[PDB]
Amino acid sequence: QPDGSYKLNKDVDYYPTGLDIDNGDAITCARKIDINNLNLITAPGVKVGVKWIGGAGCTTKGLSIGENTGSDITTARLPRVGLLQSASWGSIHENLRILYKTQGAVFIDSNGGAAVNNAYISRLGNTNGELEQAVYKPAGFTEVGDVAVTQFAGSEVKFNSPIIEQASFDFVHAGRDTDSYGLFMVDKPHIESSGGKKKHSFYLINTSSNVTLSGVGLSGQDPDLDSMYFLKNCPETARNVVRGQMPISGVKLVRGTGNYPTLVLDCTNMGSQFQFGEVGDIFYIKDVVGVKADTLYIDPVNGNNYNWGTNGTKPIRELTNIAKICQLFRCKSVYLNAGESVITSNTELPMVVFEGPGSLKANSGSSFLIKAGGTLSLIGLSGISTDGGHMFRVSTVEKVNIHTNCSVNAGAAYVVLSEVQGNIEYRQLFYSVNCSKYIGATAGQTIAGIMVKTATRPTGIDAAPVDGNVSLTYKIIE
Amino acid sequence: ILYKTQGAVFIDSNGGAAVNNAYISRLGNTNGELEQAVYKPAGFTEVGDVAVTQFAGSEVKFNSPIIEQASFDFVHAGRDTDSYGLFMVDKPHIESSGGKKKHSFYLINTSSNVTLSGVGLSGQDPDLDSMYFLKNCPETARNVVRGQMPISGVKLVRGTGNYPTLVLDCTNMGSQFQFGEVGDIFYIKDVVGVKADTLYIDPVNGNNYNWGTNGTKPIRELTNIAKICQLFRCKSVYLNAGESVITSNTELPMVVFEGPGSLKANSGSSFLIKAGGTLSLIGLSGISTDGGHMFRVSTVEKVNIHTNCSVNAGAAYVVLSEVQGNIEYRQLFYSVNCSKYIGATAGQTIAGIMVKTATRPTGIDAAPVDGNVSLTYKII
Ligand SMILES: OC[C@H]1O[C@@H](O[C@H]2[C@H](O)[C@@H](O)[C@@H](O)O[C@@H]2CO)[C@H](O)[C@@H](O)[C@H]1O
Ligand SMILES: OC[C@H]1O[C@@H](O[C@H]2[C@H](O)[C@@H](O)[C@@H](O)O[C@@H]2CO)[C@H](O)[C@@H](O)[C@H]1O
Repeated sequence: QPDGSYKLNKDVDYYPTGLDIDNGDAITCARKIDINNLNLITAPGVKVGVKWIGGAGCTTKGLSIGENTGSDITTARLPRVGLLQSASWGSIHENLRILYKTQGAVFIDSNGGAAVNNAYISRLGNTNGELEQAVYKPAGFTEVGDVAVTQFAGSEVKFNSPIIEQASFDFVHAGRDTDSYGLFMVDKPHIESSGGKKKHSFYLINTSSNVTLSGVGLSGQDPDLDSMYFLKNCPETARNVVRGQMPISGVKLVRGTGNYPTLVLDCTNMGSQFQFGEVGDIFYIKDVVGVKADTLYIDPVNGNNYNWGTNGTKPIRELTNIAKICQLFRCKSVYLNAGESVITSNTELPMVVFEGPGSLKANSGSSFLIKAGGTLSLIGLSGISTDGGHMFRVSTVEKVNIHTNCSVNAGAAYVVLSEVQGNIEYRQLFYSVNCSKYIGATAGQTIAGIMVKTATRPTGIDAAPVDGNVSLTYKIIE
Repeated sequence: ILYKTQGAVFIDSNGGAAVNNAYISRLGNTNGELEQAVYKPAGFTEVGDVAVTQFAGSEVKFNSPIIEQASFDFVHAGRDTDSYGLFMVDKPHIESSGGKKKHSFYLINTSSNVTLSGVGLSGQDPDLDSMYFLKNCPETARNVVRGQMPISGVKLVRGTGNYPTLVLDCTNMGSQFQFGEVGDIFYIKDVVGVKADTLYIDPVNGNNYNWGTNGTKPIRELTNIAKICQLFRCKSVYLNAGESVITSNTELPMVVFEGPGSLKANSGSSFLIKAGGTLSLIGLSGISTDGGHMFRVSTVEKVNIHTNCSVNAGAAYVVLSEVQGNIEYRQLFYSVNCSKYIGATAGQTIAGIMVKTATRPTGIDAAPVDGNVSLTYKII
């Protein structure tokens, strides 16, 4: 108080911060408190069940909040917010059971080393759950819908084997504003919801995380907005690591906001997700370990960019991220379904085998980009052409092999343009080829070898197949 | 537990025993660094209080321990006979006032599986303090680190012994490359799911304690650059101004080298090429040797050497193949000097050569390689 004295907090919304405790602004008087099987019910409409504030080292077992009065939640004897906790480092909640209406449990600020084990938190049904407005939450969380567990301001409670039911948002977690401190830790959550109603399971704001999936979960009914994860403004240095087993049924994995990918698949057991689920937004995946697929399928007519693309029955639609996707899952080939797959800006092609009845087209004067060594093969495609730009722009100094066994038309441009001091081998097999020069370079000498085996080629350049910036190692024509 | 010298000590048979949510703290860290552990393995001779000590084959499971104000959070020794006894710590919450600490995990002759929870630190001594200290862990041992590193910079690892055993298993490094230090890179055995595009070198201002993967914290020597690039999948090496030198044969990763620095092999040493791919020196202030052949190739895989800078091997060769090799050498502009561009120690090595510069030893245009090399192409 102003005079210097202290008054017990009676304000319902108040919770002490670590700062408050350091400022002398707050002094906790909560120690040596132990709870075993306490059952707490409230009249409908009561704001908060339990305020676990300043309870460092305090413990709980079988704390049970809320009554399953009946089907209508508006008249059920449970609180809007089950539990609100802060300044409780080292506290332990064993087998906590909460029946809530708006928010299950909220953990804010200092809770270092605190654990919540085998919690069973559930909204009493999901009826109108999507309309509940979170009461205690981080500023970055502006969506409407009930939230089973909310965590922010640097709280890093360990969640072990929680069972979360009937929630719009299973977990909403924000890292500390200043440095993204506060790891989101959930080990094997058992997530379920009637009629598959759900918005997100893990809504992560400015944070890192380590989550192990237990083969249990789902994503909501909205074909566009609902996803297991939503990564909002997670920093470039953050990582949201996913381990374990994906749900049996198809789900949409991730959506987000922000300029940095942070999701990591760490030996994640994908089950049949490639065939029945969706990645959602590939942009947010940072890296993949121990998850491989042989082929990436593209369908410019019937594809869907929400798909993983690694299963033939669920191809993606555009070429934008094909290099990224092949790098992530180590794909050995790309299959182009019938139709023209097109780009309007410079796009990287992975060094793999391209096959299928589709065609590749570079429009708006764009070029396909080769940024890695290896062999790029176009086999039996309906052709590849550009509307004016060079077909392949090489920006790697590593050995590049280009193997075209389909029709090739670069018009007045080159099939290959080396932007560096390159090392390229190009080989055209049958079909046809057209270009002003097969291989060229922007400057300082590029070594190349060439084989052109087709009668349908620009015969006028047989004697001079490459520009002056390219020196030939071999030339097999005629 | 509130203690003065040692919090808890676990010895010999404790199979399947568990210690969950332990809260162990010294009552403050004043003079904590002067405590002498009472019950400890013979291999632990350091001075300082120890929160948890384990040895003689004890393998207690520590789940979410909270450890405070300790010089040493954990001291663990594997069994003397066969290194039996896995050190298991899941999500430790480690803190200490004033950042005072010596080591969090002091591991002797053992393996370990540790998951970090984004909480921790390393001591104030810029040379000796480190999260891990691996003492004589055997070749077959693995000390695996998963989870999130602390937010603030820390020195990750130091050790004694001849075998690297640390493993970064998808470890979330945060901003450690920029604000922290690896400490002693020798002790890292392998890395999974952690990458960096560029390794930075600075022979004048660099510090070998650094990771080297962030431009503001470059390393200093060339000794471990191949190992670092292999570990983190770096695509290039940036040489800050000054001469980066070796005095013993040292391997160079097959990547793009850039920057104003120069490369120099002294004491008759050579740069080693032990992997296929393309080694590119682009725009450097030059590469030269004081007498040894410049690049010694010991791999039979296709090797491309792309030099776009000044090259001077003096009376020696630019490339010497120690095996039956397959090499493509291309010198671009600048200048090149040597007695032969490529040579081989024995039974024929195939090679392709391109030299585009007027400043070269014209006298060997007609015989650019020794007798043990057969040319696939020659563009001069
Ligand atoms: O090169 C820097 C980018 O790396 C991308 O990750 C790659 C990863 O390096 C590679 O090993 C493989 O897993 O493919 C990934 C993506 O295709 C990052 O996603 C990107 O952020 C950059 O850091
Ligand atoms: O070749 C044996 C050595 O491997 C080194 O690890 C390599 C690893 O093989 C490679 O995959 C990548 O991770 O680069 C590492 C560079 O260290 C071990 O460190 C070394 O002890 C040997 O086993």
